[PDB]
Amino acid sequence: QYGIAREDVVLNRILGEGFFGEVYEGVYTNHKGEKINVAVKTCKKDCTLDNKEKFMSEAVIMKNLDHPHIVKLIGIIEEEPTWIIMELYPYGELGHYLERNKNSLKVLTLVLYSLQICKAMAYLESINCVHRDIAVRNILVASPECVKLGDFGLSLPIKWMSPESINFRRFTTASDVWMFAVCMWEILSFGKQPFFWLENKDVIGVLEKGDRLPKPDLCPPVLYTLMTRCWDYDPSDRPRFTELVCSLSDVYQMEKDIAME
Ligand SMILES: CN(c1ncccc1CNc1nc(Nc2ccc3c(c2)CC(=O)N3)ncc1C(F)(F)F)S(C)(=O)=O
Repeated sequence: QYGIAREDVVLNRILGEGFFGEVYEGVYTNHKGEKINVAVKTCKKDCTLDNKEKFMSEAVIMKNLDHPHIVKLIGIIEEEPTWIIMELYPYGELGHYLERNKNSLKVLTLVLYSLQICKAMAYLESINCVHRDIAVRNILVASPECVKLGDFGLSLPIKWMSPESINFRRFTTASDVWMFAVCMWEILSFGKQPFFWLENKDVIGVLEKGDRLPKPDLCPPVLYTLMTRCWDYDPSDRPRFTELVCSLSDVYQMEKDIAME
């Protein structure tokens, strides 16, 4: 019996408020009778037609992605109220996780998380899917060994955005590359906010001068250089995610070798 019956899903606490509506914690009983902990995304009753269409449109994309480092959609109940049943990652947001665990985390782990997210982005890049919300608030911790890229950006996060996105509202895989490097900066900074010392209006001017985020204290120089390549003003000069996977794999190996693991 393929698909998901509503009776197979029991809701518990509210987890929070997403763009379309409330997200609940719950339990899904699958076809083997196993109890699976789930995050259940809902759409507000009083929302516009275009918002409902978009809720379902994004869900169908997520249903077709099956990547170890992208949040997993388990199923969709289309009949109103429409529920999108996701896998629950109870550790929650990576930014908060990093803050909490900063005194036990090794640099090799921070590079691992970067690499994992990079792998997900390399897959999206292969189908010219532009994500727009690659940031530690939108990465989920499945386990200490595994992070997952969250839902696509509602697209204002000026301090994460490429120059062309700020200047022209242009979003491409290369602007995702820019944002991914900002995410890496956040990770290596244990979840500090990029340009916390500036206001939004000031950013593009600084970026136009060639000024960039400074190297985080624990960031290996080799990795900082890679970040600065991602922040090339010209989108065409930025590495592609497929290139970054190879580069980050090498950085990861080096950090593991230095840590003797
Ligand atoms: C809480 N919300 C979220 N905030 C940030 C990212 C993701 C979500 C919701 N989505 C998910 N959330 C989780 N887990 C999760 C999250 C946030 C916390 C916790 C768990 C415990 C906690 O304290 N905060 N696991 C899987 C998913 C999913 F669907 F993407 F697969 S919200 C504002 O209601 O949208």
